[PDB]
Amino acid sequence: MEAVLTKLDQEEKKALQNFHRCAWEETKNIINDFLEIPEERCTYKFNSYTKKMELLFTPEFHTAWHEVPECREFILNFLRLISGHRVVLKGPTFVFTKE
Amino acid sequence: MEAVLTKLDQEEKKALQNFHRCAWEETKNIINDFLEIPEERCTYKFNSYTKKMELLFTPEFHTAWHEVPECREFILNFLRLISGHRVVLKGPTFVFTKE
Amino acid sequence: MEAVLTKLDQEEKKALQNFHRCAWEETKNIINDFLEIPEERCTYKFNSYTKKMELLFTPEFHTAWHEVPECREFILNFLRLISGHRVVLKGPTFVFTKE
Amino acid sequence: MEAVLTKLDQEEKKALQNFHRCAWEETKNIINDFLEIPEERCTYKFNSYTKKMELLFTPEFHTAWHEVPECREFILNFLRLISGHRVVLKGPTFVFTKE
Repeated sequence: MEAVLTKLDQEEKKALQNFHRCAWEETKNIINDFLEIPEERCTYKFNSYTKKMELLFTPEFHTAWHEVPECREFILNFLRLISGHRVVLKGPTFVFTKE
Repeated sequence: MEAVLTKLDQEEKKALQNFHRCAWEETKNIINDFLEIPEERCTYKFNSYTKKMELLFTPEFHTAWHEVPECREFILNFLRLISGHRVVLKGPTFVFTKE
Repeated sequence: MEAVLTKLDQEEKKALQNFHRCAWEETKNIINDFLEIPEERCTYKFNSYTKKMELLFTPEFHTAWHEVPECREFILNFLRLISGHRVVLKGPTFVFTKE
Repeated sequence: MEAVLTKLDQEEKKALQNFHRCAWEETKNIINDFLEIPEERCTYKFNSYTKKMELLFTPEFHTAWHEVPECREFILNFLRLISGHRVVLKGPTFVFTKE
């Protein structure tokens, strides 16, 4: 009984630590890919309703970075800062639309 | 990053220019087909609810002319002007109903 | 005349890019140091007024990460998330106080 | 990370325990010195503004007893009780003024 609850506590600590570590690794990889080599990972899609084409950035990993509000908010805000364009996250894609 | 964003801006300029050029070519073809040789392009359908026949004009191209509000508005207005009938655009068809 | 202003614009783009790149590198190094090897970088100081021991984390670099509101906010929020304590940034130090 | 935080928790417990132990030892020594042998430790200073002289008690230790509100309050209250005079703590000195 108490062994199972102790294992729950230990595994919750371990899983939360691993989840935050994976989220940090994912945001690290996302921003590093955008800053260094985004050409092999990004495409361009023309939204005709807004009569403009947007940069579709599809990061390789999606497991944990969007589940953490802080990591996702930082990713969006820093992509907006470094790029200067309006960045909106939809599903697994970052949409860069020139402002 | 900056190289990819500059490529995005250049591609947006080029794609917007190409999209407007294609829209102009499409409206040119639509109105030229209506003015010169519409007989092989349009059919006649009797709407029994309004108990009147309407001319169904089916332009060959639909890629860009309807996505530009100005080109579509001009097409409708000029078809109304030159034909004199009530022109309503539904889907890919122009419905000419005698007024 | 215009050559100097063109140089100003080009150098402003370059310096903003370099500043944001340095800020990202600094936050990367800060969080990596905290997650992997903080023991040789952080100390412990007992605040007697609050009668509690706080972790004094002194990141190696301070050039750009704190000047960017987004990077600093993300650093503080993510340190609070991963550590679970209360993290306050004063000067060059992160103070971790147990909650 | 987690090792450093566990060390923080353990060292906070140890430092709080040591701080309270030192405060208790200091109040013990202060009150024992006042009760048993205060002549070698106390002086007399004539405040002419209040036209009276006060007993200046300068305890040997000052590290922790004044930082604990409970220990300081007890020291002041018990010195007032055992002495019967108005006891005011200023800096490192107890001022005994006859009431």
